[PDB]
Amino acid sequence: EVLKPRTLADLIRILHQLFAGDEVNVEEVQAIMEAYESDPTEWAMYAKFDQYRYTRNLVDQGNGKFNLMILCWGEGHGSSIHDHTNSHCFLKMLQGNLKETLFAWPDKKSNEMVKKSERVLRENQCAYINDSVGLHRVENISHTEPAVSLHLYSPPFDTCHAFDQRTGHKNKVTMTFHSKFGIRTP
Ligand SMILES: [Fe+2]
Repeated sequence: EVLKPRTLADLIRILHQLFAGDEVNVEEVQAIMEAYESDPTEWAMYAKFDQYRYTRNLVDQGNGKFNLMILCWGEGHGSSIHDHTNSHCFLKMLQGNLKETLFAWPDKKSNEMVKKSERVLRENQCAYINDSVGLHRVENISHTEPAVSLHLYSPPFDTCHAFDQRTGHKNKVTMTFHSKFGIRTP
């Protein structure tokens, strides 16, 4: 019963429709992103890796309503524990596997941060998070293979917080793009 995009281009077109209004049906977006069968012939132009850290590669600016990007995780690469600046966040596997670790939010007190959930995102699976769900950290499960994920944020945001797992203290972080529309950035 779910609308199945046949290409990454179909998916983008559907997303433009589902985010045209004021109401976002989270479960419907998630199902449609999941239904798209990752095809590396369609997204290899965005798959630009770096040796030391994961890269963020803008695919579509979603008419200001959302950002759609591809994240490329080298061998062993992982993220910090971060929030999502009051946005919706969808992340779909395109290649390999990510481990998502969900954390509880810290208090004012300093303390080791608490894990609320731990899972591996399967092939083509679409996960969802926002700040009310919790914080998370995401990482390539593999030290011999890369991972590639498709992320949708609505509204778009260019800053978030990184969290120290030992204390819960946080720092503001400005996120950058490694490339946009297949073109490397400065
Ligand atoms: Fe995230």
